[PDB]
Amino acid sequence: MTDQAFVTLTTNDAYAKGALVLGSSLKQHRTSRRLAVLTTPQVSDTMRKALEIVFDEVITVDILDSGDSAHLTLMKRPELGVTLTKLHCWSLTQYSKCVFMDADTLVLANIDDLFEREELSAAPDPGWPDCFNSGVFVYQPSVETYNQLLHVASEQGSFDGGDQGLLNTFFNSWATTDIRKHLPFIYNLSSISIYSYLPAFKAFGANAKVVHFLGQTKPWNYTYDTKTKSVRSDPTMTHPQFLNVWWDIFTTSVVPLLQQFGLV
Amino acid sequence: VPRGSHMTDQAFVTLTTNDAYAKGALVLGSSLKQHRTSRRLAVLTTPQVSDTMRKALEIVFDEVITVDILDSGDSAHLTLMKRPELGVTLTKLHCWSLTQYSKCVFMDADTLVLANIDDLFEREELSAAPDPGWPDCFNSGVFVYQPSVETYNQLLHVASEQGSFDGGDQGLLNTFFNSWATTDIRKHLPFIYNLSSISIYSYLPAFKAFGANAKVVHFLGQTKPWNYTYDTKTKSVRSMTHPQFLNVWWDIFTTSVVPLLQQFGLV
Repeated sequence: MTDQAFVTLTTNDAYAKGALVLGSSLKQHRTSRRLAVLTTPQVSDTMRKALEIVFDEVITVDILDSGDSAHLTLMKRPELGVTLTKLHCWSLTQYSKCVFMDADTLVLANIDDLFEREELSAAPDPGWPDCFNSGVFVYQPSVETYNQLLHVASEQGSFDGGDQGLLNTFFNSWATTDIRKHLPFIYNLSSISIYSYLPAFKAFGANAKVVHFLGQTKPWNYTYDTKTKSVRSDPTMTHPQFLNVWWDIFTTSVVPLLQQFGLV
Repeated sequence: VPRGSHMTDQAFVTLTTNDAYAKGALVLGSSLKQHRTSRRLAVLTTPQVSDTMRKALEIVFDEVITVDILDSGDSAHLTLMKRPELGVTLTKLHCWSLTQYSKCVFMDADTLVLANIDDLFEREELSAAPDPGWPDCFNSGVFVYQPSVETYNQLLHVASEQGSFDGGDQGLLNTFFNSWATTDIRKHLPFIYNLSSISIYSYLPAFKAFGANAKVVHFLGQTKPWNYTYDTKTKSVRSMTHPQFLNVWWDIFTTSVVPLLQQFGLV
């Protein structure tokens, strides 16, 4: 379709890269939907033009601007900057339904079938499995839902200072209702469970469809030996296995593009 | 004594592979009673549990079934032969052979009840909570089931054919009841019935947010409660949720178990 898309957020040039790899992986796996990305003033004009190459739409969001819907809220709760910025994904009404994906995720296979789910379908969080991990979720853009969330943010904020805490306080029926809204863990694999319940990973990690590099060091901070074709830190574990797929894509599909803007 | 209806067809089953866990079994049951459960308390024991300790169990628990898979006559035996690493696993599965019950809630000895959980009996065959590791597998630490010799033989076969993907019972029980993750949300016990003592510090915020309601604690991981050192005077263990819990465990072990234990041997 063209009224259905993948939305991601890029708060700056660092993540901007993850955004580039994300989209690239999405394309590489032949998605038929659109690729939109929300950017903030913090992303360099140059980098921003590279995004325009990979993504179909490049919406700019600046909650610091007094004119922005979220602004007044940011005032009340300053710690929710990135959170309110991400929520703008709900304001992209030019789409009927979208699948949001943080820039620190990676697609390992076609996931277009996620568009079969309805408002707030996400996978569980390895931490407290009765909360969904806001790293990958399917939603219906709606200005109301947007204002809805905004209010909640203002009234009670995030129980964890992030968007996952807000999004979970709002869509608080996910854990106990409609199993169809429970995305399989492999649509969002957290790169800790791939070594935490290691056996489980060795068992089903193979099917992994989306990887979520959450935690301390993001993929773009590892060091990649282009010659040996792997990262620093043999490795028959989940994570590297993945970190290498990320770098293969960054090197093969992004760098070139980046170099042309003299960004690399 | 107002003693409300006593379910004698539904019970809480736990396993004690030896004297160490035997203590956890004692604390478990005790917490269960302390929180006024109306069901029965059964416990499966193996030859490894001392005759003495075994008699203490008979004080706290209603039934004390003895399971010895090494015995050539035991149903599991032939399977243990095929897969030796599944000893404890096949021993725990015997919980399904306790047909004197219509429905039971199983709980590993390294768990602790912080509140009445008798309402777990409202669920059906294989309801459990998710595992903090790979949340699409249920943590076999606390689950509700219907004893059935068939279901038992069912599992036994699976064990023999493909074994456990993680060498434990949770791997087998998840390979069998493999519909849990994507079917019947009513069979998804809330994390607070099977809380793991890592998420209480792992997604620390989340704990600080809902850990308060915690109904059952699951001391999984390296050091079991019975291996910590408790200062009876200061009333706490050696080196906030977690200790918070380890202390409740020790308060119960000291207040309700020790006495019972002391009056025999090994105080």
